[PDB]
Amino acid sequence: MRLHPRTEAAIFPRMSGLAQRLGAVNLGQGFPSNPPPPFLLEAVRRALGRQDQYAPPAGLPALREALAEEFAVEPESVVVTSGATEALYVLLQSLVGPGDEVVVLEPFFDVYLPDAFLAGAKARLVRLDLTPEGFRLDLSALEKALTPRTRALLLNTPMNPTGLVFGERELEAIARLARAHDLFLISDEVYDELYYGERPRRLREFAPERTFTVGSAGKRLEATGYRVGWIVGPKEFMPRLAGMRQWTSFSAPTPLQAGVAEALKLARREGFYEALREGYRRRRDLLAGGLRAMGLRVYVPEGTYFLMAELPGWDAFRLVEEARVALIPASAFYLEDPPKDLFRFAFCKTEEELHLALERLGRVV
Amino acid sequence: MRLHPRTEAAIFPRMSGLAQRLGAVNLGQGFPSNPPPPFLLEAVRRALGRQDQYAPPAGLPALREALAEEFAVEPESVVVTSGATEALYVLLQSLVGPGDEVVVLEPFFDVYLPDAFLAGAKARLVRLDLTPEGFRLDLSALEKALTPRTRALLLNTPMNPTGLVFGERELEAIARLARAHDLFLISDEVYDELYYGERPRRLREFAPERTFTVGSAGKRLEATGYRVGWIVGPKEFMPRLAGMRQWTSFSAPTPLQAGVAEALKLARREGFYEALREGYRRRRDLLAGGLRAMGLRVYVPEGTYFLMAELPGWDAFRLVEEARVALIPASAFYLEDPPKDLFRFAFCKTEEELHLALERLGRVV
Ligand SMILES: *Cc1c(COP(=O)(O)O)cnc(C)c1O
Ligand SMILES: *Cc1c(COP(=O)(O)O)cnc(C)c1O
Repeated sequence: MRLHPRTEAAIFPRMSGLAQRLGAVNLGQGFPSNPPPPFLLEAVRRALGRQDQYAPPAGLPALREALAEEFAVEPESVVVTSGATEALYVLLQSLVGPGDEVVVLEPFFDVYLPDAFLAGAKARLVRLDLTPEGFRLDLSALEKALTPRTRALLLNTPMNPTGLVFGERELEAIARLARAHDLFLISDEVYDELYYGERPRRLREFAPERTFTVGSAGKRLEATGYRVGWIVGPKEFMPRLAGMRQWTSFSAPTPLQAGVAEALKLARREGFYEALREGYRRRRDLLAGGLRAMGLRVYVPEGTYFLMAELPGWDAFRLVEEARVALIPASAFYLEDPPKDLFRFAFCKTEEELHLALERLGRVV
Repeated sequence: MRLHPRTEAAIFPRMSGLAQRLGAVNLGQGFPSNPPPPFLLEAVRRALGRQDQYAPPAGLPALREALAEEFAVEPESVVVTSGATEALYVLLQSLVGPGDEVVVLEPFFDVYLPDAFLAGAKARLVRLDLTPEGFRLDLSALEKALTPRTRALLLNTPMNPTGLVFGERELEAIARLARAHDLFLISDEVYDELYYGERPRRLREFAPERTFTVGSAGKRLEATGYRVGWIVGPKEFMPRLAGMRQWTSFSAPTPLQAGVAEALKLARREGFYEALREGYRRRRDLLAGGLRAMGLRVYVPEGTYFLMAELPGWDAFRLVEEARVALIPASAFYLEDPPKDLFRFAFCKTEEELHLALERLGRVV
């Protein structure tokens, strides 16, 4: 007896385990070290005992409605998934298969390749250029990766781990290419409210007929363990997506969907997103400023709570052991030939924790 | 542009919608019309604000530990999924694939065939015999369905929709067959605490080396929308299963896992399961007794909150329109040639709702 070979798809947890043993500050964890806002907790608390049974696979009506309002679409174009993780899994399962190719940009988020593989498709990687000015997408490189077998392109903006936010010029180009080649566009926008400059434009604004936008309540409201996410896309494809997620987990947690629906409305009216953005901006500048003071190259992020910097001559292991600071090496985001001495820092930690990390790194340089 | 054909896998919701329009008593819904116990609500309420971020894919340590204690196994043999629905989906994805066959018993629960198809396997159906004494499993029929390509057998006990509870004699036979043919055994035991006779024996007691047992907190604690379930199986296969569910939804809702862990311990010490069993037993007898008084054949269930009965000359549609009572036809649980005039009744409703249903059915006979 043996498991099917597709289970071959089954460093992040390992780095955290090593950090706990050595008592190192963990800047590798990709989630907040604080609780969610009080208005969310109260909304959930209020739903408990009133909405505890199965919600429709497509999602609680109140949540679909609340999301439709924000995206300026009809409720039927919204499907609630068990986290953006499920949204991405179901999207690949529904869009590609054996004989199909999907374009993924490198550095990538960890679920992209596994999801493509589990769907039976082939992932073609297009690497962003690391220029003196920072990360940049080369449109000619993207264009040359397209083949008659390509059916979809997966984009992540604001981007994890680079912190890159694609501008209107690049979004328009991607839209034209998708139209010319009749491709589906999957946009992982879980960090859509975490940006530091001008309000970014969305890919769906340029190619609404073929773009699926993914979001996460966990990444918007500092509640990653709630497992409530969504897909916003063309109405004609949504019923089938709802049908597919029905088999994977049936429906997202009902009381959590209920609380999130209410929290999304209040967050907007109470200016919670602006306060969140400023709180992270302060921490971004604290960390970036501290690293540059040490003479290190830091690629200041336009979004997300991640930042990448170069630490010449270091490897993640020696760092956590000597400096007592855990970081994630660039190798975790590249398939092969990762940039040298590049590391991802997560600044969704307390300022005290960040100051501690800088002091420790400073000692060992 | 078009979705991949596997999306072809994407009457239950339709019957509920028809019932709402006509103001009919809905005995077709497979979930409680009441809230969960207070001790569960309080435990969740207590977890909110303390455990809101990502839990490990395998599950919160406290939940894995609480489950291991009940099943008399080590924590490593437990994996927490986002509902039993996800457990079943991931099990099929991990055990079978193209060129493999899975045996499923008919009448079946709705996710079995779709999960087998989405995994690329072929489902071979073995139909239970409907004898004068009720539903019965013919071992010779099961044995004749095995081929060299068979890799697993899917069992559901207590069984939805029949209410059948497999006895020791049948479990032992299945165990011998699984061993002789080196098959994996998947046992859907979400209703393991809802039985009306002697405490049933578990399949894993007879074939612990090749059996995966599935459970659901939602079906145990009257909280179906919480999406917390589990797989208990041989330690050597669990790491890979945890790896597979990581890609589908990452991890189950953290505060819900926390509350469930506590609730499972209290339920046992406070005799909640016995009280639950008696409460359902009263409703089972109320419904069964009322139907037999009308001269109808009722197959009294040994478990679950479902019961099947025969209503000669009726179809589900005419019933909901004339009697104003919604039921699910046997056709929803069979692939072809479903038994004539057989319907599934769900008695997880208030006694007042059940009395109303009986009065309405009585009028139209
Ligand atoms: C966190 C994250 C996800 C997953 O979101 P969930 O709602 O927690 O499943 C997907 N994509 C990116 C880029 C993320 O950072
Ligand atoms: C309800 C049910 C399930 C699904 O359980 P969840 O925890 O709600 O996903 C699986 N199998 C059977 C027989 C069920 O009745």
